Amino acid sequence: GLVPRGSHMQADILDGKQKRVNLNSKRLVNCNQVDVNQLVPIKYKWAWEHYLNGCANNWLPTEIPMGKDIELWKSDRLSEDERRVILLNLGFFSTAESLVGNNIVLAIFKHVTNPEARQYLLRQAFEEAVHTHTFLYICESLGLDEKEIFNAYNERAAIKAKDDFQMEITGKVLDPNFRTDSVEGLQEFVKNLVGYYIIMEGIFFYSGFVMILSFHRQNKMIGIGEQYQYILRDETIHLNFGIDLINGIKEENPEIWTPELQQEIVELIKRAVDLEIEYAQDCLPRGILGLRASMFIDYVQHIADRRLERIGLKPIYHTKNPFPWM
Amino acid sequence: SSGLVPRGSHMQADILDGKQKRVNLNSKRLVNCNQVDVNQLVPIKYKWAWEHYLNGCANNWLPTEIPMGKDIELWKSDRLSEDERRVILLNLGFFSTAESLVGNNIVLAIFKHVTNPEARQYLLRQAFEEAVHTHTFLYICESLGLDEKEIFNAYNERAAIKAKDDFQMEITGKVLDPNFRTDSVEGLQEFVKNLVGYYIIMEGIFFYSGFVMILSFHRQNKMIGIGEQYQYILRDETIHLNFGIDLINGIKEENPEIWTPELQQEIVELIKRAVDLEIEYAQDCLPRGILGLRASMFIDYVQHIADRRLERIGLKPIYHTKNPFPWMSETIDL
Ligand SMILES: [Fe+3]
Ligand SMILES: [Fe+3]
Ligand SMILES: [Mn+2]
Ligand SMILES: [Mn+2]
Repeated sequence: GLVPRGSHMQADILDGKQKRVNLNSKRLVNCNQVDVNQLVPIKYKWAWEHYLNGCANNWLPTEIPMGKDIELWKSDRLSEDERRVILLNLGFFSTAESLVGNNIVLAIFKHVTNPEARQYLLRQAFEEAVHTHTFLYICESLGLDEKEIFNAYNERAAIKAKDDFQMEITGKVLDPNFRTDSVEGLQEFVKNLVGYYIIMEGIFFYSGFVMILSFHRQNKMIGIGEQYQYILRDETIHLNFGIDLINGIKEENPEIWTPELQQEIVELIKRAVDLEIEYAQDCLPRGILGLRASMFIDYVQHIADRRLERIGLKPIYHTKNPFPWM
Repeated sequence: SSGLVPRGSHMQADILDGKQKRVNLNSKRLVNCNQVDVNQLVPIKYKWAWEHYLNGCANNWLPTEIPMGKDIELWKSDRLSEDERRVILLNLGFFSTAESLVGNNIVLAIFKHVTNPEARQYLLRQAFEEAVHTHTFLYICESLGLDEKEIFNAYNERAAIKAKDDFQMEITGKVLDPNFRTDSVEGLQEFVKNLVGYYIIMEGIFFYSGFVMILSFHRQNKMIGIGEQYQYILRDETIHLNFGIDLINGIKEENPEIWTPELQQEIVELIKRAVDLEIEYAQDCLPRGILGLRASMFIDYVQHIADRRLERIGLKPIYHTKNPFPWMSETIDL
């Protein structure tokens, strides 16, 4: 344990060593006693681990060949019903990624007063930018009208309904006067986390994944499928991180987790399930090979139950998973 | 993709007025853009921002990919002098928190006000890159068995480092006020001063004496693991600087009324002060010479790069010094 002479930096500000961070004073929220700019010592090892795992998942949409997809798309082989599924899913995802990434930067990051958790957030937000690039790349490859696809959430009622709900559940977190140092403020902040991690990423996105990955399984639009596989790998970590963050904030601030807040979260999850079912019905008015809307009634309920359990809430639907392969 | 558009390949609107929200390319602006929907990436207007984003994405690296065995062997040996160790430690000290300062300013100050989705795409890449740089300094500390708390706290313990970061805080301005807005001449000028403080001064000047000293070791075959990590950080920082210059010049072009003789002078004076603090930091790092490095060389170098930064944002060079380190403009193959 011996090191050469001169391997330490000498301080010349004599009071400065007091600013070294005490690991145990670190908190996920409302932490202003210690220096948020120093990463070390890392307290939340789960956050750092998610960061490292995310970094190991580097990919770019432009690495994925689209030749076979373009050839299929331009042919007469796809039914109009199949094209409808693809188009509605591209319309929803094209802007939803932006909504998620903007909320991380503009709502979440300020109030997560912890450097290792913020490291992960920076990785997550970049990953949402990659997902956006994906949708641009798909549109350009297939020769879709990119404005028509990206504007879908303003033109298609079942998509608009999901993102209008998302706006509601975002709450007042963007307001200049919003703070998390009240019980009510921190409850609102947690509802925003549930809205984006549990509902948007954890329910809305997983349902679109099934539709697209169902094509991939049939050897149709395999390039889009492969991109969605990479997106799913990322979203798995986004969800695990968000659940950890929610559970961590609960643990450190047990006064927020009232029966009232719990019921409010349950009610928002129910509303999200109903919207996602409506969206699946809009995607599948008749149903295509391997996919019918009735399967989504079961699937959306099933995943909602899994998300509820992860944040300490009772399952409510008790439906089986009709897509075991997911 | 040049084949016929097939029947049924359009998605039908069931909200008839919704088409009005498709974004007109000519309505997009870098700041104060409330006329169009910021959540839609397309159509891309600022091709330069998108190019920076694609270039950054092509530069993926991780500090953990760079072997540290030879550096550990050298650090543990008597073949590195006390003065050489001081250069390494002060630079690690400064960089370890500077990356977090830059990244936090991107997210908390810049992103809100850059009202354009392609520029925001680049910002998210840049902020992630700053996290990679932070990881790099943790990895170096752990690799060499340095006291991580000592290194990351350097900016509170060393006067020449604190002086730089205190200046940085000042030049951040009032942009963090949650009621700060860029929708006035004064507001937009303050925002542009923040961009100058972070892109031109922090990233474009304060990082450079450090890059020279560390890359000088790498050229001598000393601490080549740290050197390689600094080469990757340099490649990133070059793109960060180019983007910030492009953004400052684009904001000026779109809002020429902000670029007054008074603002121009204020910017020059900020850059002059940054030069003085950076020269003082180089003197702190180098009380005595090491091979190919002396504190006095940094007077010329820091002034030379400050002139180059000034020119790029349309201001006249003021120092006219030559570059003592012309190898720094040598294409590195990574
Ligand atoms: Fe996500
Ligand atoms: Fe940078
Ligand atoms: Mn995503
Ligand atoms: Mn950096």
